[PDB]
Amino acid sequence: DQVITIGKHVKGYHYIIANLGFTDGDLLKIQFGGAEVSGFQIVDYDDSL
Amino acid sequence: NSIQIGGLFPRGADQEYSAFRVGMVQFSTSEFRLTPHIDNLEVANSFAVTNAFCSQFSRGVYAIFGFYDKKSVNTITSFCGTLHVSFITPSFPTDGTHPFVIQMRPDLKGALLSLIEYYQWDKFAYLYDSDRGLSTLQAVLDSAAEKKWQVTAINVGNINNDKKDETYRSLFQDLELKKERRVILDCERDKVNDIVDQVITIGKHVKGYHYIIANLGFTDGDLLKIQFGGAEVSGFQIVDYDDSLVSKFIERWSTLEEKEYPGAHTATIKYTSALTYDAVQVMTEAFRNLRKQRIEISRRGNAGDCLANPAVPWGQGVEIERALKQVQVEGLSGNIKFDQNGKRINYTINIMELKTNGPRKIGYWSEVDKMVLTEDDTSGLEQKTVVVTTI
Amino acid sequence: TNAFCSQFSRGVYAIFGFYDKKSVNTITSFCGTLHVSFITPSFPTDGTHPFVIQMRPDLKGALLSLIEYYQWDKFAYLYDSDRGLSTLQAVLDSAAEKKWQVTAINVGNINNDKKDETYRSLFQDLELKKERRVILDCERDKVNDIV
Repeated sequence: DQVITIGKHVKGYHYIIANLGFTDGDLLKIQFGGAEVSGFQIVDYDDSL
Repeated sequence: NSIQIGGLFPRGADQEYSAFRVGMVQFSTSEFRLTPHIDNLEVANSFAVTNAFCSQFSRGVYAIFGFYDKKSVNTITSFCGTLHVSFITPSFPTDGTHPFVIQMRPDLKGALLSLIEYYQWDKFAYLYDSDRGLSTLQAVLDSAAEKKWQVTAINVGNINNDKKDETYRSLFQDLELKKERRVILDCERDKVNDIVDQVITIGKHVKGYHYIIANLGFTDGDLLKIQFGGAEVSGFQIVDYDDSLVSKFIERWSTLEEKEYPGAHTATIKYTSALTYDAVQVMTEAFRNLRKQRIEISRRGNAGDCLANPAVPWGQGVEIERALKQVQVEGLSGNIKFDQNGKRINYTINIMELKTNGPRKIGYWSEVDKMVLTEDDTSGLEQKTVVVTTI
Repeated sequence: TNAFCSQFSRGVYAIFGFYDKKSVNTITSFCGTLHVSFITPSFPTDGTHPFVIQMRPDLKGALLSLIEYYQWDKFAYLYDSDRGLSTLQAVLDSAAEKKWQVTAINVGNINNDKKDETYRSLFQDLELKKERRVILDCERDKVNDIV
């Protein structure tokens, strides 16, 4: 929220949310703008189990 | 005797109806009582405005306060031009010379034409909502020719509330192509918070962009969100809180409970509501001038019907409109003075600017002078060009 | 408003008639409520309105397609106010997508005694750019004044 409110989610910045729950927080807010985030996921929803 | 008036209020103008009844209880005098008959409707329905204005014209009123839209300004300025009933309103100033309509919301046309000169803009977008005339857009395309401007206007008020996020993200990507680093947002509050949410969510509030929220209520929406980042917004303010008449009001306004005055327990008033307090000051001064110079008037025995065949004039309305135009009160907006048409003359509109500390007034605009800089020759009296001791 | 109620009081089945840019909200709100299905040759309304039947078809689709036909990117647009600004909103939104250089000018607020003075001030501002493609969106009496 703070790198949005100061406007550091434009192109050029790059992030890594080094959690195992990349899609557990609100990444819809930073989803546009140009800041290429990355992450790590253990619960892959493309599975039968 | 008490004085019967009419109130045309929307179903959703909460703070304005509070600031109507605040001016009712404060400006009241034992000589005469400005007792209203309040009707609620939407101003997007000419069927409703007609059925209300005829019901008020039937129920013996001597003036009517109310709001209007694009959808009802022509219902009003034909009715009050016809039945000679004067009308006092805070809505957008009509494009014409209409009789029996008193505009409390001044103008920003030459003021917005003044500000663009002050930044020396030449190439800039212009997002507009329909919502109130289009008379700003016509004025800034008239002047865009002879001042060498490249306006890219976009109608933005057609957007429904479910395809909101998709279109604005589609919208600024177009202006991103043309390297549009300047916008104007000729909107109202409920839209200009949505557009500053979307230029945040796509990250166009960095350094380089420049904005103008061309409302008279610059500090009525949430500018805390865009307050950082580098996008130097600007605006226009009529309710300058650095004043004695305002700060005394903000005392008793902030103390009102939001049960008998809903949306009043706050420290900032909307400029729609602030003029609603200002307009009751205007009637009560003019209706005092009615009984002062011995112009004592009766309504009728029946007041007829609005759709009479023919619907007749009444000469005592000629006195009331002329009384409402001679008003020299001082209100929340400042100097309330009208010309012979009901529009504001000799008024002051404060050019703001948003800085990291907050809203920071760096000028004012008046009808007579110009866009006038108030003080601060240089930001902290700096820059002093230099003295070069050369040969 | 007054003549609408007299015909509803006389019991009409439907109403033919004209409206302007001013009385358009007066008609379309009445017939949308009282179901007095309104037939008109006046200009089509901005949006959807029930019980209004609009015999003047449109102009926007052909006025855009004619512009792309002549390969246009730089031109003027002289408009009157009286039919609304529905057409002006169309070619100004499309100027964003297609990189046109519209130079729209309001001209319909000019009265008879200030015609020749301001019309010279009108076409002077064209010579600041030397624009030679003009769209004269007016009506018959006004387009004769321009031609």
